[PDB]
Amino acid sequence: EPTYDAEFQHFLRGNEIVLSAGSTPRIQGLTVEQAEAVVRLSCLPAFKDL
Repeated sequence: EPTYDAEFQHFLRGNEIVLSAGSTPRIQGLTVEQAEAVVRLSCLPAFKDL
């Protein structure tokens, strides 16, 4: 199995990722909190097209 260290680091300290001013776009069917979560977690290469 790979290290999965990037995935686990994101799982633990995901909210601590500093977003750019209003870097969170609006996604249909997703509250603003969910949109922020999607924006933060899209930094992972696996979730680029999320």
